[PDB]
Amino acid sequence: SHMREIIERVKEKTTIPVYERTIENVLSAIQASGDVWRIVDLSEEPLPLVVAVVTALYELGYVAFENNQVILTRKGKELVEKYGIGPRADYTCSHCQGRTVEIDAFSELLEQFKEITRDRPEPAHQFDQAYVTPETTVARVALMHSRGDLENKEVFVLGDDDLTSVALMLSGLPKRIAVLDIDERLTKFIEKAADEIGYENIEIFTFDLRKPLPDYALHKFDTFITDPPETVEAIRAFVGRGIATLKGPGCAGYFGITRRESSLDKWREIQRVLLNEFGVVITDIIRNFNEYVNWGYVEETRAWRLLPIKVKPSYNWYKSYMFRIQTLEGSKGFEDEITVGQELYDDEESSTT
Amino acid sequence: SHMREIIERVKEKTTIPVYERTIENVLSAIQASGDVWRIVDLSEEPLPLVVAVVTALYELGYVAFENNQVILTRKGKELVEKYGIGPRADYTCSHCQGRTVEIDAFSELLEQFKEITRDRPEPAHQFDQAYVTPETTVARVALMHSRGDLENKEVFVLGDDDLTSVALMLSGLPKRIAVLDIDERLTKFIEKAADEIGYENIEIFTFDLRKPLPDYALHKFDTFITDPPETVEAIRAFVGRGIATLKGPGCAGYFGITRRESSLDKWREIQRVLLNEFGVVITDIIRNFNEYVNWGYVEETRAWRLLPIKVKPSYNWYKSYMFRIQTLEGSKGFEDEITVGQELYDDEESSTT
Ligand SMILES: CSC[C@H]1O[C@@H](n2cnc3c(N)ncnc32)[C@H](O)[C@@H]1O
Ligand SMILES: CSC[C@H]1O[C@@H](n2cnc3c(N)ncnc32)[C@H](O)[C@@H]1O
Ligand SMILES: [Fe+3]
Repeated sequence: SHMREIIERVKEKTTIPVYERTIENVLSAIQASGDVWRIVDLSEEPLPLVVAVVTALYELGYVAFENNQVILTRKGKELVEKYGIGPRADYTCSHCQGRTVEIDAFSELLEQFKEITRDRPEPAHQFDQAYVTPETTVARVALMHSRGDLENKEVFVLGDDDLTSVALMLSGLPKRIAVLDIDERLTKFIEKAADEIGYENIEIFTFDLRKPLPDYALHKFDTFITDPPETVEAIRAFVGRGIATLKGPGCAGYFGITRRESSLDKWREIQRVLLNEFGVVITDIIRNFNEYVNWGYVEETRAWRLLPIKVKPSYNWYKSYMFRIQTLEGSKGFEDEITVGQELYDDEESSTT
Repeated sequence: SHMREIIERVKEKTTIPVYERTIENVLSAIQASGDVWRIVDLSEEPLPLVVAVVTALYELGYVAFENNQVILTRKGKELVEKYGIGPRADYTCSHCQGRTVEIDAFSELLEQFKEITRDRPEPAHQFDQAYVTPETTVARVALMHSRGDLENKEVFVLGDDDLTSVALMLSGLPKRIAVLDIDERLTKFIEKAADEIGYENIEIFTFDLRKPLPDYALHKFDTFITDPPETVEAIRAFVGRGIATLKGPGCAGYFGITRRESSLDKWREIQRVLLNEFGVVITDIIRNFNEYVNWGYVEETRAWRLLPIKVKPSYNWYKSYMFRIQTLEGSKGFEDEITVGQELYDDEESSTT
């Protein structure tokens, strides 16, 4: 049948797992939008897999490109009618953007945050950077505070291009803040921000999470936040080490996981690492909580090379799910060394480096 | 000294795991509200554990019961001051109630649902029943439809005091519906509802999920929904069997899991069952998505016997998180017979039976 031929054609182009649902998700997204960035967004499939599906549909005559937009052909409209694939409806809450939390009480914080981060360091390609919107950062504080994880708590920030530590300083909630980053620009900027605010209880240092954390970072914190790369190795280096910073049971962890650069097959492996290797429980998984500001190095990335139509994104297409985890009896972090180079950031499903 | 004495006293009263965070969660909730049901709600700890913590604090002189409110004593205010335990903040979106989806576009469906469910069967004690609000039922449809899991899909409903199958019939989205329940009253009510709507593509049958599902249920459906009891046996009998109804990879499952009757230790156990035994991925975990209507048999339950302040709830205190799961390569369900009595519903963490 029609669908077997499509799936077979997609498997020729990628090693990323392909199911009938993969094809449905892309076809549903195409009926909603012709923008290739938005098709990745609305399908919730990883970009390289979406490209393979779009290329397969293009080759078999189910889609055409017109004005740099992917549209269903006559044969494409027959296919979606035959298989009952409608356009993907969206009922995301317009007030909270689907975040579950409203930031009406943090209007002063948002205002202060925007002004102090006016000249924030722009995203570096080498360190897989892309900062979230000011509204996302404030929503993170609201979320973390609503779960009782900030007020009088010792908070660890593993990597901080998002400048969550700056928002945490302005909130006045933590007892103390620890923040690290491989990028010198961010540690200097956060130090400058702390000096301007007059914030005493912050420890800032440069560090490569390829190395094991020193003793002063281990077993001494109540909450951690990180927004990591999505190789399984990077999950251990960022989230795993984040769990190692926590004192013991009853401590929290916050991090983003995309559908843009991780398939649901990798989600299963990531969740198995969390539940089996680190013994933590996942308390929340919130769709598109984090909205990322578009990054200037887009044209130098794998995504730009892969895409059949190459136009700079016109909106914030890239989003991630917010994970919350909590430690229990028998939880543990990651304390071993990692020696990979670019494979920390890059795998078959990644495209934004 | 202070906290260890409390933790030791709680461990004498229950075998449910107790951490310092358990005590913090309850004390934070006490500061926000004196209502015992609201303390269970805001603490997000299971009811019997909350009872043990409250009774321990009461005996050690930290709380008192005044006008049927759990209030902090002068010693209690010193305790929360000493450990830096603030009152639990909450920034839950007032438009969607934290559900992530709004039901503005389903106002007609809500009106139709309320009309046809005026004389719905009231919740029976023996089958652990309590139906969600009509707003919740419509929100479920919006959520499931937004992820592409209803339109032209074959949907299985394992247990339906919530009457999700009636809402699904009214929506006109499914290709067909299959629904089962142990309660004859509900199967007959859905029958009468189906004949009243003139809905042809629904199969209704009475069934005990202790038994393995028959041939015609297995591997023929795209989506399932269930709202199960929270013993590990019940998760296998409801959610596991739900997974067994799904055709293969790329199929969806929806279910509620409470913090009211399951500790986070049991959440880790349940998540391990989902990821390791069934091999499914968890795509969403949304806090307090399901709001339950208070049930008339409350005074006959374990909760009433445990509560140190015996007053009926004044609001819908009982809520559950919405889980979404998806099947992948190598996912499988549960197909064995279970031989248990009341232990299907009851364990040490349960209290609403
Ligand atoms: C992955 S992007 C999130 C943050 O992590 C930082 N980061 C990237 N790689 C590393 C690393 N190996 N060690 C520490 N921080 C890193 C980036 O500079 C950014 O601020
Ligand atoms: C657990 S409450 C959710 C729904 O499941 C139903 N239910 C409870 N126990 C069983 C069982 N053993 N088999 C099938 N359905 C059940 C109830 O009647 C209710 O409608
Ligand atoms: Fe909302």
